[PDB]
Amino acid sequence: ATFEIVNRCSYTVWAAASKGDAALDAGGRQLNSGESWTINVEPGTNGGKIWARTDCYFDDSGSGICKTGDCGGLLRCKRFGRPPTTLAEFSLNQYGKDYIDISNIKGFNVPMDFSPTTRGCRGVRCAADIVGQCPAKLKAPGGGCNDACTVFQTSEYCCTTGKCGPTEYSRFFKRLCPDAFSYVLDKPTTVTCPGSSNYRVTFCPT
Repeated sequence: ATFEIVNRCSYTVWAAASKGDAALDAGGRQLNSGESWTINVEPGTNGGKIWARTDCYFDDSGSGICKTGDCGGLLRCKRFGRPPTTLAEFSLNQYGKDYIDISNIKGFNVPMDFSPTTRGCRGVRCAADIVGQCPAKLKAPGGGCNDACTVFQTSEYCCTTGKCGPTEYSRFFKRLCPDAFSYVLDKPTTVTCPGSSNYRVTFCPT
């Protein structure tokens, strides 16, 4: 499957793509404002994520640090990134269908649109100013708006027991971005697409 990753932000981002135990394609790349990066993701990939990292420094060997979404200090991510990270999430070719969503369960750093470029389903978007409106206790100094599980580490926010409800913090993310997951047991906002669709992830779509 082809993913085109487009940075429409006015600032540089470092895109990342991983399935948690391995890079997808090259795993990461710098995207200046306006740049597009096309990756290929193997059919059947389950649990892939794409995200943006902000304020990164890397040396000539690809090793460094980012203020949001850092994946163990590597330019080419093999593991998932440190919150806060707005997440584009996907599982491909699962019994004939692709499943896509955007999640704020690990916080929010950059606004995002995640849309098919082939026919047969709709896209999803979270483009509200979540960082600007972020509650004081969730603001991350490096930038971004953390989720409450990252900040407070309770069974309720992290849904550790498999039972949890919405909270004052999850309802904030949900009020600004109804089409993104706001906590682990949120009513799903997953979109079902035809198997083997292609997609575009756009940072700062507005």
